[PDB]
This record gives sequence, C-alpha cells and structure tokens, in this order.
Amino acid sequence: AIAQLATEYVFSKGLRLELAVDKMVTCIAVGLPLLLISLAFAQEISIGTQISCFSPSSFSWRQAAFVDSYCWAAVQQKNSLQSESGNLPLWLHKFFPYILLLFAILLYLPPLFWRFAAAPHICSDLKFIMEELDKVYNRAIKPIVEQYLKTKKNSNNLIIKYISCHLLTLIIILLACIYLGYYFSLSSLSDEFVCSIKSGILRNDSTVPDQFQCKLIAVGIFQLLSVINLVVYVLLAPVVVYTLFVPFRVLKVYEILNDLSLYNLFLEENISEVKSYKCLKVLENIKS
Amino acid sequence: AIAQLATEYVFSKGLRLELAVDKMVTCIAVGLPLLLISLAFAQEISIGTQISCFSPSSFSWRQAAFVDSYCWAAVQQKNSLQSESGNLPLWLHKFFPYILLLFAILLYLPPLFWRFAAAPHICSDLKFIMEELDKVYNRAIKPIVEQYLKTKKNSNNLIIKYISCHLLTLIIILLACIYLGYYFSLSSLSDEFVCSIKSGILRNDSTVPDQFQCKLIAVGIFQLLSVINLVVYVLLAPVVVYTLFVPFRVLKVYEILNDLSLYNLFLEENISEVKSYKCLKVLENIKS
Amino acid sequence: AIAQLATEYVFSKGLRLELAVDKMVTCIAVGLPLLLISLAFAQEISIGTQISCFSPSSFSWRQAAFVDSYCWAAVQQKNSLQSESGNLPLWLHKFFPYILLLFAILLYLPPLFWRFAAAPHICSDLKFIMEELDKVYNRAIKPIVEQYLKTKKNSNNLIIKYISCHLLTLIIILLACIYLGYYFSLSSLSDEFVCSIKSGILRNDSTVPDQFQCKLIAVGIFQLLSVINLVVYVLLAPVVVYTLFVPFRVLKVYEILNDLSLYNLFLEENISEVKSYKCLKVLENIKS
Amino acid sequence: AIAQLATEYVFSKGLRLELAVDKMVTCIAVGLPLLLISLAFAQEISIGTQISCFSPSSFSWRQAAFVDSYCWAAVQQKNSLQSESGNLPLWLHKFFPYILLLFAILLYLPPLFWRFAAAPHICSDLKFIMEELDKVYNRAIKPIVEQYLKTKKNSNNLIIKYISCHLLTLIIILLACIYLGYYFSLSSLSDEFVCSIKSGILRNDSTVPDQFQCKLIAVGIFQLLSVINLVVYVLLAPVVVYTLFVPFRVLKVYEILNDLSLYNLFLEENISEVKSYKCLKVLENIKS
Amino acid sequence: AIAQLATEYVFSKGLRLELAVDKMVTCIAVGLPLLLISLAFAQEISIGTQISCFSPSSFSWRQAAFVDSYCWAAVQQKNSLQSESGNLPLWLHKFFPYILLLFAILLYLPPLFWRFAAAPHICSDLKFIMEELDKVYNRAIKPIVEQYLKTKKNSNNLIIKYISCHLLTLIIILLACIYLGYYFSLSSLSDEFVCSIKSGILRNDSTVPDQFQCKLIAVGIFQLLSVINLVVYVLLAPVVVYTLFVPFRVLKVYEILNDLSLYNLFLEENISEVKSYKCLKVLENIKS
Amino acid sequence: AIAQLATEYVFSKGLRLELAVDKMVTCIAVGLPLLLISLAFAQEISIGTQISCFSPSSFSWRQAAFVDSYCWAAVQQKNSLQSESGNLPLWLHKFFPYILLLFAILLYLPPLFWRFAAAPHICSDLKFIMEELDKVYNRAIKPIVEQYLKTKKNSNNLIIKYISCHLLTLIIILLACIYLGYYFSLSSLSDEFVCSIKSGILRNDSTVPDQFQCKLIAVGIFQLLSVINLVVYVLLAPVVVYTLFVPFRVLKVYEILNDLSLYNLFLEENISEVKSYKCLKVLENIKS
Amino acid sequence: AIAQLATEYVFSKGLRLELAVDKMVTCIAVGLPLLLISLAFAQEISIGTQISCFSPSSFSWRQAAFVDSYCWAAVQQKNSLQSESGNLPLWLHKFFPYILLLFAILLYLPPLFWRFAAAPHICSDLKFIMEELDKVYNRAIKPIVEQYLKTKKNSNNLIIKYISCHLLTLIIILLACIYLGYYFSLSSLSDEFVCSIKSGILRNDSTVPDQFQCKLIAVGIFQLLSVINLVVYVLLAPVVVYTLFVPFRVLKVYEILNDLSLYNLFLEENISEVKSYKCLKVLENIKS
Repeated sequence: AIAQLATEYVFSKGLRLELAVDKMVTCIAVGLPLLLISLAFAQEISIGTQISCFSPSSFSWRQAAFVDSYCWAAVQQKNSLQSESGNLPLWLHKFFPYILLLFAILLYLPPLFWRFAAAPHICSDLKFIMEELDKVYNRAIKPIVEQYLKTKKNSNNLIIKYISCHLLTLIIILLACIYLGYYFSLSSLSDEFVCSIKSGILRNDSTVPDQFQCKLIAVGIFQLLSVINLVVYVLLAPVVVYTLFVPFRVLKVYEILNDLSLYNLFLEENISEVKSYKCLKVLENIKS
Repeated sequence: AIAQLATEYVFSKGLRLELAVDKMVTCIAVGLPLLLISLAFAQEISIGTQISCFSPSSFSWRQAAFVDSYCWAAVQQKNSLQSESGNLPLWLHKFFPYILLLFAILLYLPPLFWRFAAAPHICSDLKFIMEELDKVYNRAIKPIVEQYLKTKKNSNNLIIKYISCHLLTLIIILLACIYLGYYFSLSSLSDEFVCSIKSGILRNDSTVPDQFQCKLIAVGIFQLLSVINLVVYVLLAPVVVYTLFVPFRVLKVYEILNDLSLYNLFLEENISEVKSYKCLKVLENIKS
Repeated sequence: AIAQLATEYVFSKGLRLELAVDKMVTCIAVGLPLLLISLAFAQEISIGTQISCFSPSSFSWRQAAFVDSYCWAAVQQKNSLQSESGNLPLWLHKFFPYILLLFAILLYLPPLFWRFAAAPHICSDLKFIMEELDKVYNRAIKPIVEQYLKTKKNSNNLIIKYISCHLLTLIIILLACIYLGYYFSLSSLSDEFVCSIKSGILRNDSTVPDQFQCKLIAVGIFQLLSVINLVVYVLLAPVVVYTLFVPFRVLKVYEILNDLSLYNLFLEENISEVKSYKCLKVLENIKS
Repeated sequence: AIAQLATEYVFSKGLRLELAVDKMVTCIAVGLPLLLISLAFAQEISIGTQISCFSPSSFSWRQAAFVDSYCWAAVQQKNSLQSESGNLPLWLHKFFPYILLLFAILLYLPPLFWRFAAAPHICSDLKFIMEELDKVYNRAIKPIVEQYLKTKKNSNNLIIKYISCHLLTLIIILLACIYLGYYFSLSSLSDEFVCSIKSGILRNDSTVPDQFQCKLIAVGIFQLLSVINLVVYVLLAPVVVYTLFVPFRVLKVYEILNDLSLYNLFLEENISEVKSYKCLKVLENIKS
Repeated sequence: AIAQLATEYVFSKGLRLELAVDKMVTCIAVGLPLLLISLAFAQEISIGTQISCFSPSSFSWRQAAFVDSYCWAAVQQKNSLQSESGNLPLWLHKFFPYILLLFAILLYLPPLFWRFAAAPHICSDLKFIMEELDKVYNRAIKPIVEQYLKTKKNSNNLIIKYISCHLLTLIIILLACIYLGYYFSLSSLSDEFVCSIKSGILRNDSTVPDQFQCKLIAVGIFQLLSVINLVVYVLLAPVVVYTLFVPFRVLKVYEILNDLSLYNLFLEENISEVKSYKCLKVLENIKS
Repeated sequence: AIAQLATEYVFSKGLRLELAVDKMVTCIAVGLPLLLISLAFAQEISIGTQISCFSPSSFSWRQAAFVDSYCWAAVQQKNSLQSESGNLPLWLHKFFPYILLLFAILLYLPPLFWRFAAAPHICSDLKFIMEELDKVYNRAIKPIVEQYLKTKKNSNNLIIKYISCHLLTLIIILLACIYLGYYFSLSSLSDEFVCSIKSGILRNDSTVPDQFQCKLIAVGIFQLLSVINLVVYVLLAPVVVYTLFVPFRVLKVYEILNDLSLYNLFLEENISEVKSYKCLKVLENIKS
Repeated sequence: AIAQLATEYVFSKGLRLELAVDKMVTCIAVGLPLLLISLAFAQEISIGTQISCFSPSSFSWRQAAFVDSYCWAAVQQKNSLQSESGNLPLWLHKFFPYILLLFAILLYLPPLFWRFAAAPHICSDLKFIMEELDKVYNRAIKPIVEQYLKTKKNSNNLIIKYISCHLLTLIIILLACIYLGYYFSLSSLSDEFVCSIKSGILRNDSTVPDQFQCKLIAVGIFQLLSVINLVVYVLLAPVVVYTLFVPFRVLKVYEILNDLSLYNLFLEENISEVKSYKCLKVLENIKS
C-alpha cells in the first residue's frame, strides 16, 4: 500500500561529527527516488499493464497476449517497430525505474564511503582532543594541545577528502537534474508506435495484419515523478554548494581562563556531554 | 485490511521540552492523510478499478481492456478526450493520492527539522540550568544563574526559529484547507467524459466507434475523504495560532528560600524528576 | 484469517493510577469495532463483491463489469437511481466501515489525551506523597503532609478535567448507540434499487435496457454486526456513569500510629510496592 | 497453511498463584475454537466457495455470479426462499464462525478479568506473608502472623469472587455444549434450498426461471468441527466442577520448630524460591 | 515454499532434568506430522484442486463448477453417490489432514502436561539436594541428606506419574501406527466414485445426465506421507519402551571422601555447573 | 523471490570444540538442497504447471482441466498409462522434491544428535582441564592432571561415537551421490507418456478419445539441479574422509616451564581466551 | 516491490583487522547480483511470462497453453526445435538467473572461509601484541616483544593463505567478466526459434501445424543487467590487484620513548581504543 512506504522512508561517547548537518541532505536525496518508485508501482495507481496492444477481432485471447508480449520485447529491436522520434524515448520509457535506482545508489555510495573509512580516525582524534582539553581545565581549576592544533593546521590530508566527497555528490545531482530535464522535454506522444509481427516464417501467413497499434500505459505518472524529482533537486542544489564553503563558515572561548577548518567545525559542534563547557560559556559570557 | 492501519497509525535524563504539547498536533496532521489513503485503497472499499470503459458488443475482452488502458492514459492528453469542465478536474481525480502524500510530507518535515538541529542545544542548556539550580538549592540547605537568565533574555537567536517553524506549519495547513475546499466544490459529474481512440493509423479502420463512454470509479470516496480532511483541518487551525502566542502564555517559586519566553516554558514544564521541586512547592504553598 | 485478529485484539516505580480500573472499558470500546470490521471483511465471509448487477444476456463480460462499476459509483448520484426509501440507506450501506472507524477513533482519542497531559503531574504528585509518608513513618518508628492534603482539597483544577474526560466518552457512546439503533431499523429491502445507465451520449443507443436490477451483497452481516455493537454498548453504558460518581465511592489507616476524591482514590489504590503498608494494615487490623 | 496455526496456538519474585492449575483449562477452552476456525478456512480444505448456484445454460458467467451472490444474501429474507426445516438452520450455517468467535471471547474474558483486578492484591498479600514467615524463622534460628491468618479466615470478600469467576466459565461451557448438541442434530439436508430471483421489475421478464437450485458447500466440515468441540467440552466439564470444590481440597509444617481455603492453597503451592522450606520439610520429615 | 518449513521445524541455574533425553522423541513425533502436512499443501505439489468432476460438453463453466462443489460436499451423503468399497475410504481421503493434526496434538499434550506441573517440584528438589551436597563437601574439605534419600526411596508419588506419562505416548503411537497401517491398505481405486446430482426439483429436468464421473486428486501424495509416517513411527516405537525401563538403567562416587530411580537419574545427569564434581571424579578415578 | 533465499541460507566461556572445523561441511550439505528446492519453485522459473495435457478441440476448459488433473494423479496407477521406460522415472519426476527434503533431513540429523548429547560432557571436561592447567601455571609462577590425561587415554567411550557420527554422514553422502547419478542417467524422454481416461462408466461414451498426450513440464530444471548436487557432493566427499583420520592429525608446549586424539584436538584448538597461553608460546618459541 | 530490495541490500575488544578495507569489495561483489536478480523479477518489470507461443486461431486456450509449456520445456531437446545459432544461446537465456546465483555464491564463499578459520588466530595474536605493548609503555612511564616480531617475520604460514584467498576472488571475477562479455555478444535474435510439437502419436493428427513461432520475453532486461554487471566488474578488477600488493604498502613510532607485512598492516590499522597511542603520536609528532 502507501502506509508501508512513508512510515518506513521518512518516519523511521559517540560524537555526531560524521554527518556535519548533512545527514538530512543524503537522506532526502536517497529516499525520495525509492519513495517515488514505490508509489509509482503501488497497488493503487499501477492498476494496468505498462503495455496494451490493439489486436483485431479475429484474434483470440492467446494471440493478443502473444502480440502484447512480443511488442513489449520488440521495443529494443529497431528493425521491428518505427517511430518518428526514434527508439531513445521508448528505451527511456522502458528503463526509467532502473536508472532511477542507479541514481539512488550513486547518491547512497559516497556518504557510506566517507563514514566507513574517514570517520573513525577524525572521531577518535576529537575524543582525544576533548579529553586533553578537559584534563587541562581540571588541572587549571585545581599547554601542549596547541602544538597539536598547529600541526593539524599544517596538515592537508583530510580537507581534500571532504571536498572531493561533497563535490562528487554535487556532480551526481547535476547529472540527474540535466537527465530529468531532458526526459521531461519528451513530446509525450512517443508512446504511440507501430508494432509489426512479421519475423520469420510468419511472413507466409496473411491472416495477421501487417502493422498494429500499441500505446504505452502509465507514462504520465513517470513524467510527473520526473518533474517532481527535478524541482526537488534544483531546490536542493544550493545546499551542497553552501556546505562546500567549509573554511568560510567556538575554539576561542577559554582565553586566559589547511585542514584546520574541519577540526574547528567538529570542535564547535561538540559542546555537549561535558559539564565544563557550559560553565565556561556562562562565566566568560557574563564578563564578555 | 483495516486492523493493520488503525493499530499502527494511532495505537502505536531526557526532557520532553522538544514537543511543547505540540507532538499531538503533528501526529494528527501527519497520520490522518496516511490513514485515509490506506483505508481508501483497502481490500474492502477499493474493490473495483478506478476506470471502466463501455466498449461495444463486437469488441472482445482484449480490445475492451486496450480501450480501458488507453482512456486511463489519455486523461492527460487534452486533444484525445473532451469535457465541459476541462482537464483540471480529471487531473485532480487521477492524482489525488500523490498530492495527499505530498501534503503529508510537507507536514512531517518541519517538526523533524526542529527536532534534528534546534532541540539538542536548548535541551542541554536546560539540563545545565536545572543542575545549577539543584546545586544552588543544596548549597542553601547546607547566585550566578540569574546572570545567565538575563543574558538569554537579551538573546534573540531562538524565538525566531520557533515562530518560523510553527508558522510554516500554519501556512501549509492553510494551503491544504483551501485546496480541499476547491476540490470539494467540483460538480461531481466531471468524471463523465468522452474518450476517442482515433490516434494514428487507426483512423483508416471504421469498425471502432468514433467516441466511447468512460466514467471514473471510486470518486465519491475521494470526495468524502477530502471533506473529512477539510473539517479536521479547519477544526485544528486555531490550535496552532493559539500555540504561536508563546510570550503571552514557575520560575518565580523559591523567592527568598526576547527569547526568555521559550526558556520559561521549558523550565515550568520541567518540574518532575527532581525531588526538591515538589518539596519547595508544598513549603511555599502552605506559606502562600 | 481469524487467528490473526482475536490473538492481537484481546489476547495481546510506575503507578497504575492512570487507568483507574477504566482501562478495560476503553479497550473493549476501541477494540470491538476494529475486531468486527476485520472479521466482516475476512477471507471467510466476504467472499463475494458488495455489489452484483444483473446485466442482460446480450452483454458480454466487459459491459456487465462496466454496469457493475457504474452502479457502484452511481449510488451517490440521486438523479441516476431511484428507491422508495431514499438515498440515505444506500449511503449508510456504502459507508458503514468508515463511520465505524470514525467511532473507533472517537473512543480512542480521549483516553490518550488524558494519559498524555494529565497523567504525569498527578502521578509524580503521588510518588511525592507516598515518599513523604514513608519518611514520616520511618521517623516515627525510629507533620506537614496534612497541609498539602487540605490545600489539594481546596484545589479545583483536576476533578473537572476527569469528569469532562469521562463524560465525553459517555456522550460518544450515546451517539453511537442511537446511530446503531437507527441503522438496525432499516427495512432491509433498501438494498434493492433500480440502476439506469443513460448518462450522456449513451442516450442515442437503444441496445442498452432503460433500467437494470442491482442488489447489494453482504448487508445482513452489517446488520448483525450493528446489533451486536448496539447490545454491547447498551450493556456497557451503566459502567461509565457508575465511574462518574467518583466522590461518592484507605487514607485513614495509621491514626495515632473538591478534588480530594481523585487523590483519595489514587492513594487507596496504591497500597503495594511498600512494605510498611501491609504491616500497618495487620497491626491496626488486629487492634481494630 | 497449517504450520502457522498449531505452532502458535499450542506450541507458543512472581508467584504462580494466579493460575491455580487452571491456566491449562482456559488455554484449551480459548485456543481450540480459534484453531478449529483457522483450520476450517485454511488454504487446504476451504478450496470452494460456501455457496454454488446451478444456473441454466442460457445464463452467462455474470448472470450466474449475480444469482450466486443474491442467493447468498437472500438467506436471511424468508420471503425469497423456502425450506421445510426453516430459516434457522440456514442462519446457523451462515453464521457459525461468528458465534464460535463469540464463545471464544466469552471464555477469554473471565480469566483476564480475574487476573486484572483480583490477582495483585492477594499476590502482594502472599509475598507479605512469606516474608513475615521467613523473618520469623530467621529470628527463631538465631508470633503475630497467626492473628493475620485468623482475621483473613473471618473475611469473606475473596472466596465469593473466585467461585463466581469459576462458575461463570462453567455456565458458558454448558451453554456452548448444549448449543453444539442442537447444531449437530441438524438433518444435514437443510443446505438444500430453493432460491427464487423474482424481486422487483424482474417479474416482467420470463427468461429467468421461477425457481433455482442452491446447495451450501463446506457444511460437513462445520458438523465435524462442532462434534469435536462438543466431545472436548463434555470431557472438560468435570474439571471445572472439580476445581470449584476449593475448601474440600502445607501450612501445618513447622509445628514447634470462609476465605481461608484460597490462602491455604496459595501458601501450599508456594514452597519454592525459599531455601528454608525444603530444609524444614526434610527436618520434620525425618522426625515424622 | 519449502524453505519456510524445514528451517522452522527442525532447524529452529536451570537443570535439564525435565527432558531426560526424551525431548528429541517428542520433537520428532510432533514436528513430523506438521512438516508433512505443510509440504503436502505447499505451492509446489498441491497445484491442482483435490476434486475434478467431468461435466459434459453442453455444460458451461458455472454448471461444471457447481457439479464440482456439490460432489465435493456430497461425499458425506451416502444416498447421493455409490462405491463398492463404501464411504469410509472417501471419508478418510477427505479428512486426512484433520486427523493428522489431531495425532499431532495428542503427541504434543503429554510432554507439556509433564513439564507444567511435575517438573518444578522435582527440579527445585534437585537444586536443594545439590546445594546440600556442595555444602557437605565444603564442610568436609575445611550427614543428613542420606535420610532424605531413603525417605524419597520410600515414596511412591512420582515414578507412577512418569510411567503413566511415558505410557500414554506409547499408546498414542500404537494407535497412530495401526491407523496408518489400515489407511495404506486402501485399494487406491476408492477415489473413483459416481456422483449424481438429482436432489430436489432437479429431478424434473432431463438435460443433466443421471450419473457423472469424479476422481479425487492428490491421493498418492497422502499415501506416500502415510507410509513415511508409518515407517518412522515403527522405527521410533522401541525407543519409548527402552525409556520406560527407568529403574533398570553416579551417586556412589564420593564414598569415604520405589521412586529412587528417577532421582538417581536426575542426579547422575547433573554433574556439570559444579566444580567439585569433576575434581572428585578425577581424584577417586586415579585411586580407583 | 531469490533475495529471500540466498540472504537467509548462507548470508545468515563457550568453547568451539563442538564443530571441530566441520560446521561448514554440515552447513553446505544441509542448506544446498533447501536452496536448490527454493530456487526451483521460485516465482521466476516455476512459471508453468508441472503437467500440461493436450486435449482435443471439442473439449472445453473444464474437461481439459479434468484430464490434466486425472493424468497428474494417474501417474502412480500403472494400468492407466504406459511408457517404454516404465513408471519408475515418472515416480522420480513426481517425487523429486520430497526425496530431496528427505536427504536434507538425513544430513541435518547426525550433527544435531552429536551436539545434543555428546557435546556438553566433553566441553565441561575441557573447561575443567583448562582451569586445572591455569591453576597449575599460576602456582608454578608464584602435578595430577597428567593422571587424568592417561586415564582418558585408556578410555574408549568417545572416539567410537565420533567416528560413527562422521561415518554415518559419509554413508548418506554416498547414497545421495549414487541416487543422483542414477537420476541424471534418465533418457530425458520419459516425460513423454500416453494418458488414457477410460476408467469406469466413461467406457460407454465415445466422444472422449482413447488416448491422449501428456508431457511433464519443468523437468530439465530438475536435471540441472540434480547434476549440480552431484558435482557438489562428489567434490565434498574427500573432506569427510580426511576428517575421519583424527588420530593421524599443542599439548607439549610448557615442557619444564584410544580416545586421547579427540581430547588433544580439543586442547590444541583452544588456545584463546587465556592470557598465559600466548605468553608461554612466545617464551618457549624464542628459546626453541 | 523495489523498496524492499535497496533498503536491505545496501542500506542495511573487537578489532576490525578481519576486513582489511576489503569488506566493501565483497559486499558490492555479492549484493549486486542479488539486487539485479531481485529487480529483474520484480512486480514492475517482469509483468509478462518469459515465453509466449503464437498458436493458430483454431486452438483454444488449453491447447495454446499446452504449446507454450511444451516449447518452454522443449528448449533443451535439440531434436524438437531448430535455430541457426544453436541451443547454447537458448540455454543461456533459460538459465541466466541460476548462473548469476552461482557467481554470487562463488564470491560469497572465500571471505566467509577466511573469516571462519584464519581470523580468530591473528586477531587474538594482535590483542596479545597490543596488550604487551601497553604493558611495556606503562612500565617505561613508571623488551621481549621484538623477538616475537622477528619470529613472526621468519614465519611463512599466513601470507600465503591471504594471497590465495585474495587471488581466488580475482580469478572468479575474471571468469564472470569473460562470461558476461560472451553473453552480451549474442546476436539478440536467438530468442526467435521454431517450435514443433510432433512427438509421439501426435504424428497421426493433421490439425496441428507442423511448425510454430515462439519468441522469448524479457530478454533485453537480461542483456542490460549483464552489461551493467560487466562494467561494474571491469571497474572493480583493479581494486583487488591493488590490494594483492600487501608487502608493498606505524610500528616505528615510539623509537627511544615473509609474513611481517600482514602483521604490520593489522598493527597500523589498530591505533584506536588505546589512549597512549594518540599521546605518543602528538609527543613525537611535535618533536619530529
């Protein structure tokens, strides 16, 4: 049904530095294609078969079903049928779900790749940094970390990975958007094509008509889903490029009492789970 | 069935300050469309296909099924069929479930957005505040928090987010209500339309009649669900605007013994889980 | 089947003061409609379609199916069919499951509303009261709570909510019972109605007969379920009004060694989980 | 199938005093109707529809299906069909599953009622009694409970509830057994009845025959299930009346070293979970 | 399918004295009927309906289906059909699955009865015995249990229950084996029977032939399952009678350093979970 | 589908001495038949019914279906049909899945029998041995076990059970392999057989032809699965016989600082979970 | 559907040294065939049967279905049909899913074999090594491990197993890629073949035509899935050979303060879960 789709797609010492306020972007870019595919072939809208041939009155049920199946499997053979637009729109109308799944997988892969290998190292590094900071504060209440900060600043082995990971997703979004823009530009009449069953010995028989009629079914639904995906992706595109400006958008709090941008972001997002942080916030917020 | 819908839609150191007595509003505004969609296409009411063409007696099963499928997929093509009202009512009758799902998602998004990013900061802040208050009371039994309170009062970075989040939902409710008001105003006869299969080479044949008959099925159910949603939403609308008046509707309890409104609400809703609160309540309730 | 319904509907420091020996009433008033709806449309009784038109012999399968679907969707249009009783009984026979679900939701809502907001405050209050009582008894073994009791007695902010919550349910039961009384009073012949397919250009054709026959199917099952619900609700009605008399139906146990009614009930129902209660019961039961 | 029924019906500081060696009786009296209903409508035996009308050769598929549905829904109308036995056997053959479910619910209710309200009080009482006994024994190793025992003996507020609860079940068993005895006494030919479709304008037409034939299907299965339930219940009946004699069927163990019957039973069934009980058993078993 | 059957039937301070190396016998005697029933009506072998009537050419689909259903429900009526063997083989061919389920339940009941009531008492007794033995050994490292052993030897209230429980199962196995021996002895031609639809007013009509043909389908599968069950049960029978000789097949280990048979078995099977047992085993194994 | 088969068959103080690097052999010998059976009757390949009779043109749907069912159930009766090869190949083609399940159960039984009864004793023995060894090493850091080792060496009550258990599996593999070798040797034309419906009174009628045609369907799939199982089993056979040579393939590690083979294997496989083992390994690995 | 495939295939003191940054390769090489097989036979694309025969007009439904089934099961018999390409392409088109599952199993086996037997030994070895290193560092703060390192360097019993395990997978990938390259090279017309039903006595009849037409359906989908698998595997191939160069791609960190490659990799990947590692990293990162 539909209740089994929306309730599972969107209704369903560990730092949150992995997602970087980008988990929502991946979730909405990977679950939307799946949700649209599930609702397109649901038991409510996809009532009829995707293809329905118009066989003559002389034909029985079996011959008409054979014509239907043949014309369904003769879409790829250019020598069988003929259309003014060509076989590319028919190919797209036949293989839209598979390429939608391909785009879904292309979106899903890079975040999992980032989480699998590049997440544990920086996360353990940030636990180490926060533990050292807490120890320093406890000692002061009752300095070598700055050296680590400047050495990490001199490092260049992590920001490149982040920008590559968050540029691959933008490239995939651009490709999907331009593809859907091309797809929505179809004349919407290409589903009308003439199917001819005259292959092999069937040439001798004259009872079968030379050419048939065949219109694809459930084509407007594909167009509506495509335009919905197009508008969602064009709305979402600026978010990723806004994220890409990491160094252009905390650590300097205690005062007396380059890859550095990523570490700064991870440090400033982690203010919770430690009691001393909020106490210092209030103490040098009242003073300043 | 129906037992699998109602039992899962409504029958199915952590502060509750996230929901602010508004979790019920989101739940009833997001589960009702899903419940109605599930019951509309249940195995009890949606017995018949949404479309049933009346083919002549000469046609066999296959030709009639082809006519049915074509007219189902010819609703979008304005050049095929013709109706006095136009193709807009037919579009709505075809795509009602998808736009209902769209409204469901539009309701579901803002609460999750609020819970994902704006909830942890204020929640950790309130644990800090209550811990400081408990420490102050324990010290008194055996003052810097007021400075934090007035600094938070001078702040303006949280109330704006709350009012925007709870105004977006009101805007979406208004849009859904006006749309359903338009939809219920349909003449209920627009489902009667004339379908003609005369596209392409089928022009040569004269056996097929020029024009057919075609009435949509399961249309009154859509109207009843639409009016039910309309009445529910018009009843629910005042609740959100009542909530929006946060500063116009506790902290001053112990006595001797602007974003401030949100913090005041979160403080007054959190009186449980601490033993000293009820003891103070009784002590300066007997005295005052 | 049926095994999946009965086994899940009825076979499937925390005080129990929320339910107040009324959880059973809500459970039997909310699960019975669901159980009846599930068994009505089970794979054992709902074998046949709800509607079966009698088309002439000339018509083929497709024309008869079209007549069936049209007459199913022409029940709401008063200008199509005609019956002596009117279109109200037909409306009821078509929309019985939906209104049953509506009554189920109307029963389910008030208990959840009471549990969501009015339960935690009084429950935390009763833990506070019992903890204070236990501390007082421990001190005596090795008095300010009475002041709290009399102040709560002077309060009037909780009994009104309880009586309103347990009067709304009675009102809904009365409405459901009177509706089912009206429904069972149907002549049981209203399912016989004459359906005419003469809308639009089909006027020109003379092959179609002017008027058809159409009897609804699975109508007696609805009547039996309605009368079962009626008898269950009329039997259940006195229970709620008996509950409503809260102040007219413990705390005075230890002796030397108005909203007050609700607190008294919650106190007397909570005698378990504390060891001193039973010891005092036996000590001043032997003496008195 | 069948594997999903038997494996889930019978193969699937807390005292066990709630069940009193009667949990098996409730389980076998509540799961047997469900198991029989599930196996009756399984995908192995219930292959055919419950009703099969014999329409003439002139009728097509649709007219025969309409006759089938009408005669299925015309069983309740006494003016349509006619049988020598009457409409009561037909009513029973139509509504056997629903009344079986009704008997199942009538068996299920009283044990849950007993467990919900009358179980916690006596169970907490027995933990109190056993704790006091253990404390007394520990003190003796290194007497006020008898007063509690005699006061409970003078009480009369619990045995009445138990006997009423275990007499209601016997009454329901008697009613079910006598009903099944009546049902098995059917002539087994009442399923043969004459169905006439001559209601309304169909009177004018002469093509339809005046009277039809109609035999119910899957009727012997109902008779076999009914007789199986009858024999099971008549075998089970003496168990409940044997249980009812509670005072006529331990506490006097330690020696030097009326509702009383229920407490005595609960005490003697609880000898486990305490180490001193078995030690005393052996010590004054060797001596006596 | 089949993967859902085998993986769930056989692939799917607490002493193990309950099973007494007999859990396997109960498991294989209760899961085999269920497995065979599930595989008999699987979606691979039970492709065809159990009954297929041969109606004449004049009959349409509906009349043939009515004949099929009638002859399916006319097997019990001896006056309708006639066969040389009689109606007993037809009864068996119709009700084989139900009696197989009955045998499955008859096997399942006695082990659960033994585990429910007779298991906890002896199990708690054996924990008491092993704890006393461990305490005695600890005291010796740094005698009243023998009195308990001889008193239990003088007792006769447990061995009788065990032998009755393990003789009831043998009786049920004997009954099932002799029944399957009778069933496999069928001539395998009894499924050929002549069905006549001439009941009631249908006597007047002459179009229907006087007598029909009707052969049951999926009958050889039942015979193969019956013979498989027969061979399994005849192979399994000696195991139970071998078990019954409990006193004829440990405690005398430490040395210086009648119901008694059951306690001896339970003691000797429980050598694990205690460290001193294996140490004593090696110490007086080296010496003796 | 297929995703539900492969993901659940192969993708889905406790010593591992039970399996002895033979758990994989049992898993691949018990899950392969189940996987092959599941994929054979999947919703992708088993599209068509196993049997398809060629009835004449005069026959309608019902007579052809009756012929199909009869010939499906007339395979066992040798007097009905006739084939040059005989009824044995037809029996095998009909009952291949059941005998495959039988082989699966025959493989599954012996490992479970070994794990149920013979595993706990030796496993507890090995915990005792390793605990004694650890205690001896701790005492040495700050000898009676050798006596236990030689007494176990003199014992002969466990190796026989192991060799019998791992020879029964080899015997079953040999039987399955030779059976599949016979089955693959079928002429593959035995599925062509002549079916005659002339039993009983149908002899009088002359419309039915004397002999029919009937070819089994989904027979090549069975042959391919059989040859796959054959090659897998012939490849797997040497593994079991390699395992059987237990005494011909550790304990002598510490040095200064017959059933014995099984205990030696269990000891040498258990080097983990104890810290002293690896330390000794390195200490007398550097020295030797 | 499709939502049940992608969400479960890719969306769904313990060291991670088992996977060695190769878990992703196994996951994508084992889940892709399963995902493609599931989507190929989904309820959206696999609408039509794989085979559709074109029977003449004289044939009824049953004869056409028999022809369909026969030609489906006559693909293997070379003497029945005839095609210019041969029976090999038809064999491949019939058995593509089974060989895809075979390749999936061939990929799945080696990683599980490596994890089952070769993982625990080296993993326990690495816990021992890291514990010894931590103890050495703690002693230094308040050397025999190097001897273990050089002895392991002299060992040659583990690198061979790793290279064999990661070369078997490469061999299987090469075989799958070359097979798919052959399969995609099919002329795509081989699905056109002539089927003749003239086996056995059917030779006498002349009504059946000598030769038929038969085109396979859902063949282009197989080609697209094959080419997708081909491109994925050819892209993935260099990853495995890059991994194979283990010795050519840490331990030397503390300084004053051959199978060796695998141990070095496992050591350098395990820097987390120990506090001293990061502290040493910063200390001799600032100095060097």
